[PDB]
Amino acid sequence: KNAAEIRQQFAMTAGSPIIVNDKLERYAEVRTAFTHPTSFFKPNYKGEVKPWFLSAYDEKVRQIENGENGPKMKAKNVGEARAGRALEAAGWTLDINYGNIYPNRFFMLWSGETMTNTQLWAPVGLDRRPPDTTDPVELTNYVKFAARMAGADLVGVARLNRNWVYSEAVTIPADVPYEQSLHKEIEKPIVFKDVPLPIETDDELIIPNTCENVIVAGIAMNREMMQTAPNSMACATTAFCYSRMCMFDMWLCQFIRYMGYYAIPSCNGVGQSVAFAVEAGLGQASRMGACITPEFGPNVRLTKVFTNMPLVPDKPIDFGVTEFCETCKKCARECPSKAITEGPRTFEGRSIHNQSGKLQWQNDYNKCLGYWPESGGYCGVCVAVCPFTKGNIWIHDGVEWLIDNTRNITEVWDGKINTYGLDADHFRDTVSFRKDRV
Amino acid sequence: AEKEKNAAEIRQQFAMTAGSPIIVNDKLERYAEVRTAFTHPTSFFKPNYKGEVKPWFLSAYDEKVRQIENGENGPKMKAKNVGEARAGRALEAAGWTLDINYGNIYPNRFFMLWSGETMTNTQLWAPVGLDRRPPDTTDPVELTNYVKFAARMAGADLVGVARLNRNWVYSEAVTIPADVPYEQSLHKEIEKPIVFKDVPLPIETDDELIIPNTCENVIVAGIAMNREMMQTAPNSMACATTAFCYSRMCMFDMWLCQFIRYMGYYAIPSCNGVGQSVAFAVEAGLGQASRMGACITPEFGPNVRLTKVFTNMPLVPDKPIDFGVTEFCETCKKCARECPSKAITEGPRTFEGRSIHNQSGKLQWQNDYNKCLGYWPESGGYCGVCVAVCPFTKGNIWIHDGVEWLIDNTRFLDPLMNITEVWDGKINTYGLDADHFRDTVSFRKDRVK
Ligand code: SF4
Ligand code: SF4
Ligand code: SF4
Ligand code: SF4
Repeated sequence: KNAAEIRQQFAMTAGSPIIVNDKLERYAEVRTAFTHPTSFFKPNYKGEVKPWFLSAYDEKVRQIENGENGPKMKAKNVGEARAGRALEAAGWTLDINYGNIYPNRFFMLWSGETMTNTQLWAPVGLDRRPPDTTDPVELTNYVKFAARMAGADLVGVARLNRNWVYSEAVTIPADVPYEQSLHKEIEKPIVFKDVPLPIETDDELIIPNTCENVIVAGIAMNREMMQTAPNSMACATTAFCYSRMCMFDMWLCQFIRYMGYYAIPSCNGVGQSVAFAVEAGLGQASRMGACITPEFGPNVRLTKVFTNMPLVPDKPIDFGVTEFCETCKKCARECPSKAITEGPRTFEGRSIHNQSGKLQWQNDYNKCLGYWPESGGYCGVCVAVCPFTKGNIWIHDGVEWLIDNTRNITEVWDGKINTYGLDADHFRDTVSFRKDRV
Repeated sequence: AEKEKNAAEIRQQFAMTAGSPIIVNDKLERYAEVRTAFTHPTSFFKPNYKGEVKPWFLSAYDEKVRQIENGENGPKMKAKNVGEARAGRALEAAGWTLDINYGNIYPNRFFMLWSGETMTNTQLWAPVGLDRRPPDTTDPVELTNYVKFAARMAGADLVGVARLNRNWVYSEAVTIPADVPYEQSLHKEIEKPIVFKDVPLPIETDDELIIPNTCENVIVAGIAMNREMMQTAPNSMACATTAFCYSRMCMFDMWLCQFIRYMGYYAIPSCNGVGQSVAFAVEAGLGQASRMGACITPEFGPNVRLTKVFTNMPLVPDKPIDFGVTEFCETCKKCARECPSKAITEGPRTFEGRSIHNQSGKLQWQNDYNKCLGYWPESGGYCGVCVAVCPFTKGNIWIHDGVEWLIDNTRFLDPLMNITEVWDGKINTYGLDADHFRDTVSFRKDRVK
């Protein structure tokens, strides 16, 4: 089992793998099921219509009171039910409003100037000193090393494709306090202009034309916990990884700034992570819609940082995911809301929530979100059942690597765990030396 | 055949019976935090390389800047080029992103809030009421398993529980007034007593930081640093693994406190504040005190950072461990010989503090920590040479003789009988090492008995 060998073997020639037509336009973030007016409101189990996450809260409370870890899933006792939800809620500590999407707010600042760390370090002047390194080869090695220090299990670099950057972001006015944020979300254009630094005006989020590159990180979720989907421990590994995303973005942006460049964090905001991840060679797009990686399958979170730092783009990877998803359809059969299509890929979105103009499996994401208040979590059954999520799907026939075609919650709490939920049985797969960084 | 290393076995073999291992006598009094070398007026000021007397960290900054300009990664250590020198300091600086003023010591300020109520996460989750609902679990056995599982999720490589020994809680904390903005914080530090009272929840008044008498337990976490980077001490990459682990500590405290709160209990974070981490770690069984003064663990030696959380959550205390560190430190003295400031004693343990920076009244090796801090502006970093040269920091110390585990004495022979390569070499997530990561795997049996 050698991940470096595997990635080398399945490396493509250069060029975005995403097939597009002339109808493709940048996508307004408000259109996602989380935020759009058509999908935002959902009934709770009492028949009261609320913001989807508030109705999901009502189900978490009902489950705790009834000693359940998920829908129709009895916990060992009320204590266990409570612990799962306590772990879930805690995981989100370093995340704003489920995904950190508002750009240049809270943790996602587009400049480091006001950060306590930057202020403390100001006399050294690292963020003001011109770069001492402009060589993209050395920079790629440096920033990838920093990325691993910052908590990425996978890291890749692509040229920034503006097609995947949201046309308009969901955000809040800059002087609105957190307690009012959910009630004062607004739309705001993201535009590219000839300016020296990322800047936000009253009217626009402005990314410089010099913002050449995107650095994409994979943040691995815990297999045992995700396999409890749609129950509470799947929610907990999801949540902890969002806080890991946030710390990754801040750490890496600060490193890049202290190297003499600018850096834009994003977590779930600014653009479509799956498209960037595919273009940066982390994995391939799949039927369920996720980026499937050789190391973790789809059981990995994504975040990304945009920068003018000169870098060497990674090659896209083709290890046969498209052909496997063609015949598999297991996520689609197991999906509790029938959100995932069993049909062929097309360029035409199923609803407002899809971006038309790119060849993909088109899924109904309102159907997906509808299951979240019903189950009181973030589901994840598709991730859990995907063959690529299983530990070792990789075999070697003596010449090369190939996919092996052949492929409760109390026990999780009482079972194997390790730091950040990583697994020492597999952790060697993400070891890195210079040769695999650049 | 070679027996595969079993860290759980090793800890079981060397487990002690219950009781604080730290030997004390009647001169022992709680220690005022302002006495540490970082904060005390006698030690706080250090000359820079031009002889200008400044706050120690400002003089160290001057040296970092000088090194970058001169293409160096440390004192008299030439870098590959200026770009490499720059990169090491950029990585170091970035590492500190989630840490306030080198340690997060001010209690109930910034990240170290003693209540979760104002946190954005708590506000978002308020409708579920997890922080208001009485505990559904009071069994200390189940709580210990739950909270240790949460601790591993929250980034701890080691976790242990002890009853809170107030002897190691600072008598007065270093902090700032609540109305003082971050940019003035380093100018406006004050002392505030930490007191124990019959109150329901941790609370701060104008005059006191008040910990409830019900605050029974301390949870101690070990946060592993990176071996390859620390072995570059006193140069910049050792500074970088130090820095990143401080931000990991902060994340750990906030994550774990929120879990404990959402379980229906209260929780006090601390990072480098509130009390003496080495003493708590020893009492919680993470490892043993050592000549250099650090807690030496079987897994990482001293090359591991510590943080701690205080709580009324019922828990099962862990047993202390004795794997012979004291007897090795008695005869080894490598850290003392290699220390660039001669801060570490080569003499025996005593109950008498060397200077104001030591807490008298506990049996320990007494080191001169003003001498230690003095080397930091000189070298432009946080040194760490003692951690780097300690044989317990090597990954290779444990052997099995067919009957039991033991320490390989050959690793202590004296004499034994670069930074570019680190940047170009092995790394993995959070700087953890997959060659050793199995050592911190955990099942219920090793979380609670
Ligand atoms: S379950 Fe099957 S069809 Fe769905 S994403 Fe995984 S491999 Fe593709
Ligand atoms: S998360 Fe659940 S409901 Fe949503 S697509 Fe996956 S399986 Fe279906
Ligand atoms: S170097 Fe030797 S004396 Fe110093 S702490 Fe390590 S084992 Fe003890
Ligand atoms: S950090 Fe350096 S100066 Fe301080 S005690 Fe250790 S070796 Fe000596």
